[PDB]
Amino acid sequence: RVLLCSAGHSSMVVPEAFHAVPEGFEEVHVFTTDSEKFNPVVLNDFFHSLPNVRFSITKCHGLADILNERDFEFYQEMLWQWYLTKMPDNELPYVCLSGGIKSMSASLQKAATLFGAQSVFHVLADNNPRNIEEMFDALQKGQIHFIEMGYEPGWAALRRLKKILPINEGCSRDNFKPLISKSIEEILSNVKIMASDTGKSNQLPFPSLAILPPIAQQWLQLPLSANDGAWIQNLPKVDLHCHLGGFATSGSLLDQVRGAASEPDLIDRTFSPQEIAGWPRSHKSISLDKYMELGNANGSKLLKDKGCLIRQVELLYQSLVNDNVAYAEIRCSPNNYADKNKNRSAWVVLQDINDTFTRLITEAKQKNQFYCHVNLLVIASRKFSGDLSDISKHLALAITAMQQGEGVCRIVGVDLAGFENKETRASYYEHDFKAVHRCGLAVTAHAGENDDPEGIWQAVYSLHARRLGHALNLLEAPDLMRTVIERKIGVEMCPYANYQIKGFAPMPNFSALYPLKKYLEAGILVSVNTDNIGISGANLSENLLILADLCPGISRMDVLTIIRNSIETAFISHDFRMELLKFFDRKIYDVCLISIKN
Amino acid sequence: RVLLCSAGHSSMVVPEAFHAVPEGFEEVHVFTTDSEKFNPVVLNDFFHSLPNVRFSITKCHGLADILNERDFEFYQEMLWQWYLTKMPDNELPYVCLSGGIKSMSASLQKAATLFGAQSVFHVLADNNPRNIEEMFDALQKGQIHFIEMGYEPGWAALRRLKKILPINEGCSRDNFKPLISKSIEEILSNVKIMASDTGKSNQLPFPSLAILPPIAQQWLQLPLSANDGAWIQNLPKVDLHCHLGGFATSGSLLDQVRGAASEPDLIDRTFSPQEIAGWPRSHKSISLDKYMELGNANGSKLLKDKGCLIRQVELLYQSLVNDNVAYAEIRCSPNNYADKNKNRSAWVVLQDINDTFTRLITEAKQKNQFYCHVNLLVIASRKFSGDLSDISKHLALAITAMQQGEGVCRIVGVDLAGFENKETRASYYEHDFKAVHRCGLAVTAHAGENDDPEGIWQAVYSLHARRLGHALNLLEAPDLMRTVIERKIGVEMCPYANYQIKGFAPMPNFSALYPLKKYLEAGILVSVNTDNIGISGANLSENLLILADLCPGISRMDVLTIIRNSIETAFISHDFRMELLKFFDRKIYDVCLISIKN
Ligand SMILES: Nc1ncnc2c1ncn2[C@@H]1O[C@H](COP(=O)(O)OP(=O)(O)OP(=O)(O)O)[C@@H](O)[C@H]1O
Ligand SMILES: [Mg+2]
Ligand SMILES: [Mg+2]
Repeated sequence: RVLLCSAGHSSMVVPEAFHAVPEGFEEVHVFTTDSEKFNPVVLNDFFHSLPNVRFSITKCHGLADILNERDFEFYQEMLWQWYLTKMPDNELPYVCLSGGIKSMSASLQKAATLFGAQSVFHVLADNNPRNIEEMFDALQKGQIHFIEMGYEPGWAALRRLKKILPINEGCSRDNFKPLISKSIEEILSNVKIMASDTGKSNQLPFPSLAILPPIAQQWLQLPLSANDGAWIQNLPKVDLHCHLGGFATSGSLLDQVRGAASEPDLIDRTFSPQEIAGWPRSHKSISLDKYMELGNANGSKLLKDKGCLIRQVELLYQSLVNDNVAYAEIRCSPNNYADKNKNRSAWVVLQDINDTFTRLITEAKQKNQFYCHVNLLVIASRKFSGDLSDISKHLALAITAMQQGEGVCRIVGVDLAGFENKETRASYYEHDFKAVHRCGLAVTAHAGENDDPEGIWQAVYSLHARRLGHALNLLEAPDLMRTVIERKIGVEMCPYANYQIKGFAPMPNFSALYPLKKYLEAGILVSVNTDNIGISGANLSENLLILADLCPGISRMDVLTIIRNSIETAFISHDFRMELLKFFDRKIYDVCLISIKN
Repeated sequence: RVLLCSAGHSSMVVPEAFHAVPEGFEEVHVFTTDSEKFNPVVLNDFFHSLPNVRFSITKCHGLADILNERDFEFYQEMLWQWYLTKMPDNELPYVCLSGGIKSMSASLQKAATLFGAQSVFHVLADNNPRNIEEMFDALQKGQIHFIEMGYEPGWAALRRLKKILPINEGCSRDNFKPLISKSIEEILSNVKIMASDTGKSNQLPFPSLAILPPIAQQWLQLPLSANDGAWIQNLPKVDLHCHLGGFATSGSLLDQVRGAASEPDLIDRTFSPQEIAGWPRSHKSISLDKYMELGNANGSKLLKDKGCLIRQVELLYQSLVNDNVAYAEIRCSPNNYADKNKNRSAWVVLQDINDTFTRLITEAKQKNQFYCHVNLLVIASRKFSGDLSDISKHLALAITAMQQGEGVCRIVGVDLAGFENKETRASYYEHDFKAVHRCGLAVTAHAGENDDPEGIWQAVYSLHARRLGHALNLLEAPDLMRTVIERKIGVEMCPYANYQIKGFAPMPNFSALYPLKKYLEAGILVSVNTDNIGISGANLSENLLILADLCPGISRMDVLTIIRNSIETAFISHDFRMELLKFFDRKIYDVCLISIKN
């Protein structure tokens, strides 16, 4: 534990403060003015007699004493900076103020009641000793009193400034930056709002956003622009549509993933994807057959090798972490990644993926970096070319994948993905799903891509699906939005992928307007995703960035509420959801405040 | 404008403090200990030169100096009490902090931070003035210096703490009661309670709850007690399960209704209740049966006519408004009140109810009062043996009612209540609801009070229900418990009804405990309701009050979360939900900042 104090003429207050806790203090630091009256020799001797306790002195350099308003405000600002930079990262610190004249004592007490303190107290000696040999017996005689006027909690989030303002070392009065002004204006202009409006208080998610100063709060409501990309890079994000096999399809990713293949003889390195003019900003709509022929370079031909798959998983995890993503669900198809000649069953492949992800999560968590949680989603394919029984296999595997349970990464549910050419919607597979919901899994459904808005109703009701894929043409069925919104049914959508494959504004000759803003206005639980991280040629950061051009007039509150919806619609447990929400709220406050100070 | 300060050995601080604002002042008060060093002559002579203002001196009897813990606590108690009784009625005062030694400085700074002050400031003069002429010259020279720490909004609930104890007519050490120290120890006990608590600390209900002072939040963390009735009485609330047919059934509440009978003859006036002793605190648990006979004073027998029904609905709306319920839904079964001979069809009854509700709402809205928006629920009671075809009729009625659309009040869904049994589960009526879901209706299911778990599973998966009634036995089937949590299927539970039916808050010979605390901890979107108002003999406010003795260890923040859940699972459109959220956040912030003083 740590304590803070200020000393003036009374140079022996610090040893009395150290004796406050019978257990014994661990860190002692004192902030004092430039006055020569304070004697560092006695304190240095006392703290060298107890080397086990860390010791550090900071001094208000350039100000011997306070005599005008400027001296007081400079000293108070330096004191607040010192308190901010010297408080413990997690626990609140202890405070003593028995030394110093009324000015510094009051300033540090207001600091304690502003920044929070573990325990604030005073020491008073009846015999007012001067050297150690006197208060030794004074505390032995009991004349020394350790008074406590009460614990002070302080604001729940007002030490977070320790990150937004690079606690700078200090500065001559000419190089003056008023942190005092920032704290005062934030407190005032967020309290000088009364109970009138205060409407945007609830209209915003992440309830700590209200505490954010209005100097940036009104900046949040301004329409989004393509120049704010740096900011959204620092935003913690959530991805729900990221195919595992859709990562290494272009760039040096291909070279690195093929270099990790155990046998380079079988891999056909000659095949290369065809480039599209202006990619990812294509000048025309790209057909779906063109979509997975562009993605035909990746798939299952090269990931059959165990080492190649391991390297792909590690590279995808590294790309996820480097993009400030905090949570992700990865769609995988183990059946495609299995073979019997080398005796690699699909269950073995899924177990290997799970082990790789949990090992990466644990190794990232041990060293306390920013790591992204990953959960898996087994693909129950449309199963082209007959042999329908395969799908049932997948479902069974899914159940037996969930019952393993133990680990940090888990199989949260199944998927219903495939071509819309066969017109098969819900009823063509409904004969099997009377057991997945019984187990306790979750069912998504990529439907409504280019077909009628009818089968989506069966997907919502007959399948009890909790999320929907794409479905950009929901505007033609208001009776469908009624049940979509009323049921709190989430919707996943990937602006880059669907924009490339179908075409939207502002691309000329395409008059269809992108409905994401309309969906948000209607209240649909919308979640922006990446679909195929590699083939689409754009990660989640640019995928969210492009909305400033795809849907003009979109605001930053919209981006934050999409993030909130993506958090809400994830297939996660309750306690994990709250933990994720708390971490996301703290980090979102941090970034949204650091951004405006630049 | 008032000046609040403490003077010890120094008496020259007060003239400078008065001369702080060039505009002058009107009132000055000074507190002091029993120290004989303090001389009052100088201040009296100075203030007599300005008779237009009022001056006073406060002396701490029997305390000359602070030498130990008892002296410190005594001085703190009397200074806090004196500062509280000198509080101006509606305006924050100005505080001076350059008198005495640092102890009173820190104590009164803490007092100013807690109770609030217009502006706290310190004086300082180089010459250290002693008498009148020389300090007047010092003020003329401009050598006087004034430093204002900042305007403190203050915590606005310790104000009419004056109203209970303004002054204990000169309290002595033999009769001193440090009530302010009791409040401080209350907050300290809250701190040592919540210092190792997770879960709840996550996500306040609505935002703008964080802008409250930290003391307010710390108070909010305190577990709720039976003494906090007035706070929730002022608190806006929401009802979702209220029976119209059981509002007035005892006391004088049915007298004015029956009194307003259209045909004052066929109205029986001889029925009596079952002479229940402990109602609504009845320790003896009675199991159904006696309920319907107890409520026979109202219902079908009395609601056949028109005037009585209008009087009953007006009285119910008045009671709803009186309890600060900002939104509620009422269960009703119009086919039970229809009279074919008098041309009063079921549709006629429903139209009359809707029209009177919307007229009352419009009348309340015209006067800019606290109008309670009310929506309707039609009950498809499981009459079973008697002409089950009527069931379909009821559903048809609903589909034909909400279609009319226009009006503030509407029929938003159906209720599947009735004789819950092995047969009467969701397994025979599910053929008919194909229509209901196609018309944007919401379906509840009163089940689980005596039914098996698989019946609840069918209800939540076959009828696509969105809320459940009672359902007190969810802890015995963790699988359906989880499928309730992660599907966001709300649970309506009535505390008083289940208390009088089953056994919790142990009466003699019963040890079963209410699971509401476990329900909330697990993350279910639980919602406290009333079922019936009359027969239960308790409105919503007492229903929430009884929770303190029903589920000990529940905190008021969880009560706010319960309100949020209630306003989350209500069947309403998104925009109306947002507006309702705004109004609720406003009223709750105002309540917790103003009326929480008790
Ligand atoms: N569910 C989570 N998801 C991602 N990261 C988490 C999660 N839980 C904890 N962490 C990590 O715990 C660490 C705690 O950090 P800490 O409280 O010390 O704040 P900080 O060091 O000032 O800034 P930062 O949050 O960036 O580390 C965070 O870095 C965070 O990445
Ligand atoms: Mg996809
Ligand atoms: Mg009922």
